[PDB]
Amino acid sequence: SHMYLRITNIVESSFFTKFIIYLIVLNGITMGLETSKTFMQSFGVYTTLFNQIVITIFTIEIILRIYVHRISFFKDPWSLFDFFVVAISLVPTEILRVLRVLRLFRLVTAVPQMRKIVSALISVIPGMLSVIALMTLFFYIFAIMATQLFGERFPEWFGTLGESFYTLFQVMTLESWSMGIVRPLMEVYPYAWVFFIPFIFVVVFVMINLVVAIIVDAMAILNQKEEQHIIDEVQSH
Amino acid sequence: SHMYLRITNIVESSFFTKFIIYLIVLNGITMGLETSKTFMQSFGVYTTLFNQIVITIFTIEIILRIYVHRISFFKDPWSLFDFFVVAISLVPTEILRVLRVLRLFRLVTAVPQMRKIVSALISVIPGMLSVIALMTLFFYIFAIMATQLFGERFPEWFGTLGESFYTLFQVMTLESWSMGIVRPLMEVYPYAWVFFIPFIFVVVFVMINLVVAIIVDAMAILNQKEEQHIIDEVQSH
Amino acid sequence: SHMYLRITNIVESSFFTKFIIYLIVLNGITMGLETSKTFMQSFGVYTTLFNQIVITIFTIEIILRIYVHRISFFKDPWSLFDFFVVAISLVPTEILRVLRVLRLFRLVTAVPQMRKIVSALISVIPGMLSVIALMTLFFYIFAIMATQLFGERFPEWFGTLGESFYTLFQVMTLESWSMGIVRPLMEVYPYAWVFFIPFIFVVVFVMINLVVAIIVDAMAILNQKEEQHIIDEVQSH
Amino acid sequence: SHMYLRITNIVESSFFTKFIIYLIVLNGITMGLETSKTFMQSFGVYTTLFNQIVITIFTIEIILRIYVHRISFFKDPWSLFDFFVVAISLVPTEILRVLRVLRLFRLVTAVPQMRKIVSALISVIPGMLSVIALMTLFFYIFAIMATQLFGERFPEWFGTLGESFYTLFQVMTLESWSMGIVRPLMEVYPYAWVFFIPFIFVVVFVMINLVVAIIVDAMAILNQKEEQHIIDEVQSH
Ligand SMILES: CCCCCCCCCCCCCC(=O)OC[C@H](COP(=O)(O)OCC[N+](C)(C)C)OC(=O)CCCCCCCCCCCCC
Ligand SMILES: CCCCCCCCCCCCCC(=O)OC[C@H](COP(=O)(O)OCC[N+](C)(C)C)OC(=O)CCCCCCCCCCCCC
Repeated sequence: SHMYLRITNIVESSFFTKFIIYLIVLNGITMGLETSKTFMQSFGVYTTLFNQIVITIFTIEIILRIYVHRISFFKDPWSLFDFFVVAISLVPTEILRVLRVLRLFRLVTAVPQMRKIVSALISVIPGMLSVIALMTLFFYIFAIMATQLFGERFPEWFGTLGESFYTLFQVMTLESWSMGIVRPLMEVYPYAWVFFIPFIFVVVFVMINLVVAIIVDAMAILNQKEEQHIIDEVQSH
Repeated sequence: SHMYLRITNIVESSFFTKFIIYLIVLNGITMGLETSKTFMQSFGVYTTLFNQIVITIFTIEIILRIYVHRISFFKDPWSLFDFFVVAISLVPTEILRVLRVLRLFRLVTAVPQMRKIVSALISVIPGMLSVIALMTLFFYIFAIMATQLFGERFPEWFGTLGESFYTLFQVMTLESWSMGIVRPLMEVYPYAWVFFIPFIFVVVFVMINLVVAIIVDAMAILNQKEEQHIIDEVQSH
Repeated sequence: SHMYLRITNIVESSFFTKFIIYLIVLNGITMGLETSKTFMQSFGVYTTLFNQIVITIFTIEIILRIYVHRISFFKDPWSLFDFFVVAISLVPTEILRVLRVLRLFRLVTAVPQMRKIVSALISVIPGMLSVIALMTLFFYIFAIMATQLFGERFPEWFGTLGESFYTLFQVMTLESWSMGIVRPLMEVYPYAWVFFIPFIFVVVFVMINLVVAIIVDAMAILNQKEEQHIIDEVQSH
Repeated sequence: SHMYLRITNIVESSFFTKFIIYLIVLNGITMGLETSKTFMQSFGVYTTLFNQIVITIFTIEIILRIYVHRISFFKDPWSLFDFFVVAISLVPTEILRVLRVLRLFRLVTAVPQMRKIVSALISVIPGMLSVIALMTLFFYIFAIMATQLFGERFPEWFGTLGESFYTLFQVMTLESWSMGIVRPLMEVYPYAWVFFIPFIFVVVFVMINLVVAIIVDAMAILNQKEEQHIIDEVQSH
């Protein structure tokens, strides 16, 4: 309650937060430099210790932040991310070596402007889950159908549920859907177009109508809010 | 009127609807498993009977639902779909074997959240039919023109009205329209671009303007509705 | 003033307009049939005379419509289109043979629902001309630059102002812009990306912002209109 | 203060501005003509002097405009652009020879309608910088990760941070992302899809949600503005 407040003033200080951001930017520059074989041959020794130093400092920081925030730390998504991103970077030296770079997203955690962007962007998602679920069910059914219609003759694209899922996603982005998949398919299965065209219609119609519904429903609420404000004034005056 | 109500309380019960959804999810898992040759070699016998069982249960369910809803059953699109999807799965064991998977969309029929999504999405369509008709006429005219401009020299892409329709749809999605179709066409017909560019302009302009019109007209009605509410208050107070 | 009204009641009659639409649909079916070599071998004789008949009837119709509408006929875009589309089909039997199919768009001229769609869609265009002009100037400048940067070494894609225009349009649709054009270009000109990336940014930013501006400005006017209505009520009550 | 006003009436005159636009259009036509080797063989001599003449006139114009506007000239973006675009064209005769064409954008500087378009389009950008920054950080992190996951085995696409940036941008436009990059990658790295799919989801989700937020926030302000106007009337009457 006394040594506590000492470190709480540190962890909460403007300097503390600025320092950590400084390190994030430095280490971010460093991780781009470590991309050059030339650079690594000359200064790899320096950059590697600086990475260990930065992660040590970040470890101390996370530790301090937990002593200060106590339980609230692990009920906070931004610090949960800081935690797991620094924890990943702690596992001893193979894909984890690459996931270490995710600690640069810490620059989103630390900068309030960036948090508001991400929070704002994330906020459409909860209301989209049922549509996403519906779409995932749609993909699943069509992936099953495509696996068994086309998998024997086109193993790479449809031989497996996973592969059909992948290909169906490719068709959704419209990437080479016709020259690359459906025309080749139609040389064996001339009615393949009866499968993929409707698939393309549904998947594109749903995406567009999802955007239309977000905008139009947003404004419906905007209208409800100003309607109450105007009516209250009328009711009051 | 008495044995009727006995089964009506069953068919209307929370348990009845939950049970059927349970089966849909189980059978949905099962149909993904039947995709693995390995899995089928080991447990194909089990999964096949479970499919026959599920379809038997679904047959009993449809039958019960018709006795309970009487005529209203066949005037209801969700149960019409349940009907035809279960009926398909009833035809004896080849493409129908694959259409059996459509009974997984029954998970949309049974889950009210999913119905509202689909109903919502479908509701733009009635007001789009005339535009869709106009676009289909557009495709038809340009498919006729392309068949006779390019079909002799490019049979695969334009030799037939059907093939030209297909290719025109591909050009609409912009998939390989230039490297894959129009540049090859222009090596024989250097003015082919005078055909496909304007085609691309119209088809893209119409899609975008359709989205713009749905959003803007939706808000026009939103504005009309709150205008009347505010004015009525003014008129009343 | 007397024989005039006789034909005016004809030309204005519900039957007259329905008959012509009937012919348009029939001849539209016919023009799709004439696409099949098989069909032409058997019934080409019949279809060809029916085409001459239909065009004769359409010629009489246009003539009647001009006597009835007088000058107003040539000040009306829908009848101007009917005129030129029937006139094209009148030139004696080579690309004009294919333009004959454009008389099927007459089904848009004759059906009021279709006219409203087309009128509605066309109505955004006048306010877009300056943006279109700006974009065309943009294409022109970049086509000049690309012709002289890349035309010697890549004649097919940039050897000519016209070809560079074509390729630039292809890059705008994002069709094979990188694997098909810019990566090949970068093997000779490693900074080609400094040309096409910014080009892609501008062209995509302008299209999106054009859509955003149409929607948002539409609603600005919608808001101005209901604001005046509400305020007038407040002012009146 | 006296010879000053003499040239100020010139530089501000309707004729002065029209003359310069005339030259811009002429020189714009000329620069398209200089694209034809045939044309240059015959009239290249003429066009080259006309280019030197035009640039001399533009130099005099810029000089006059600076004497008239004094400091205000270099605090004005449109004239700053005129300045640098004419200055580029002044460097003696290699890429600068091509940048000379940028003086045609002077037609945007000189035509007020075009300025309003460009100003309008630019006005969304300041509020987008933080999102753009967030997206650039996103690209940077994923470019680092992709360089080290895939660069050794796929040097052309990922061997270098710059190349990975380029490829990631290509994946964002969805151009050949699967047939051209990720399927080839997956033949060596079967989990490459775990990298690029989520990358595609984020990058597409962010773009769409950025458009949704611009439209919806624009209308929020539109609603706030008319709400105050209506309420003030209610408050006043
Ligand atoms: C509720 C959402 C539903 C969405 C609708 C999507 C479902 C439609 C999928 C049907 C498309 C079939 C595409 C296709 O080509 O499948 C492959 C089969 C293979 O037989 P086939 O092509 O005749 O030749 C085999 C060649 N061989 C001997 C060398 C192997 O080819 C055929 O069997 C061709 C048979 C024509 C199928 C026509 C189906 C019309 C629509 C069916 C669904 C309507 C009820 C919803
Ligand atoms: C107002 C809107 C303006 C929009 C900006 C668009 C204008 C930028 C275009 C510059 C991009 C240049 C792309 C390019 O690779 O051009 C080709 C030249 C060719 O020389 P190079 O690539 O060095 O090698 C030639 C190879 N050889 C000997 C076998 C022929 O390659 C080079 O010369 C490379 C030189 C680097 C150019 C860097 C330009 C930075 C931006 C310049 C414009 C800024 C002022 C607006």
